[PDB]
Amino acid sequence: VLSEGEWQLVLHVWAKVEADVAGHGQDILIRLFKSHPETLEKFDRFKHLKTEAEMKASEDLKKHGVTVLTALGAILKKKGHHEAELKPLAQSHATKHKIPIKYLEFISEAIIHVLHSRHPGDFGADAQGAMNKALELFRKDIAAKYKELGY
Repeated sequence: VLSEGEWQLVLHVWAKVEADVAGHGQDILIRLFKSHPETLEKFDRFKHLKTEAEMKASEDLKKHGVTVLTALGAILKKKGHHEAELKPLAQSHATKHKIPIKYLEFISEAIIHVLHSRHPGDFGADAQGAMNKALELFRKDIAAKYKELGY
């Protein structure tokens, strides 16, 4: 459970992200796909991309990055009260897309890295720790739903 102070740090940097959702989504997905190529293979839409330049030139990738970060921002703004948001997400990611929990850890790392690069003054160690806690809480709650579903 995050304290109110920790949530404030999370949502303060997130409000900076929402000034350029699409650019953040690109940076995050590209970092993820380069650092963990097994994640790219899960996307029929994107697995044809073979270079960073190709990834940066893909409008469809940019569109999906907006979808991902919009869903994540809606989760974070619930400050842990996100049960309704996680239900369809866990269902599709466990049973249709077949995404291991570990891959959620990978994208969490990419998120933290991009936020540190783009917002250093609002992403010192205090905010890094709080964002890590928020993304861990998300993963914990998704993992419990995965376990229910046998995945």
